[PDB]
Amino acid sequence: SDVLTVSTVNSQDQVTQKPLRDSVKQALKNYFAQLNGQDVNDLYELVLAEVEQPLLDMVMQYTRGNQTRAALMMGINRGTLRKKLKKYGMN
Amino acid sequence: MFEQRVNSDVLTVSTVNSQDQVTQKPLRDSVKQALKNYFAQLNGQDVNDLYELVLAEVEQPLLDMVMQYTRGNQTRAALMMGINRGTLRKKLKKYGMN
DNA sequence: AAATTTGGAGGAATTTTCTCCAAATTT
DNA sequence: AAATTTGGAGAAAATTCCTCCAAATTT
Repeated sequence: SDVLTVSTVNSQDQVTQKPLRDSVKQALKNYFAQLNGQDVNDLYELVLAEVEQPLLDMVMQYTRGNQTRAALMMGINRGTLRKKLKKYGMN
Repeated sequence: MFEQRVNSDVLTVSTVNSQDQVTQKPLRDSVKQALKNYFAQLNGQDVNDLYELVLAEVEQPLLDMVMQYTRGNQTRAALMMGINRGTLRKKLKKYGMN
């Protein structure tokens, strides 16, 4: 039922999927824990960049550099894709 | 006195390595592996919503945590996320968290 | 009581999508 | 040679942000 999962291992060396949202959640819990009442300012751009970069990279790999197919897959505009690629210096 | 913390080591996840040691790896890698498994479990089908898929998959925990952190306070949450309060309410509604 | 938050307007600012085109590139 | 892709326009559609305001809630 969960299309986006990652692989985990337990103490008995058994491997098991878990939703990406669990990773995101753990990472954030850790983030909020490490800072002690320090102020957060741009958390959305932070995470969004942290997630957009490997996405673009993997979809660009899957379509062997074909931006149009990448854009079709992702469900965004070819221009938007171009913009995002520019943003993270992947061109 | 202050060691450089790279952007990729700001949001990290505990992992286990070939010497059974617990180490923090970037969230990037989690996203990368999830996507790699998604592609691998595709076997030639057409996709048209991958961005929305990932974005939902990532927005939901973010809103969950930021709402827990601010104790339900949408204004603080909006202020630390760096988005408008109306946008935040929109998103919260979208995922039934309002 | 005073300060802050909320829910929601109307409208401006920004972003994304759409429809082109011609040059470049792949097939 | 034919088909596809790329880069980039200008305009439409859509989303986000801004600026309020009275009621509701918290301090």
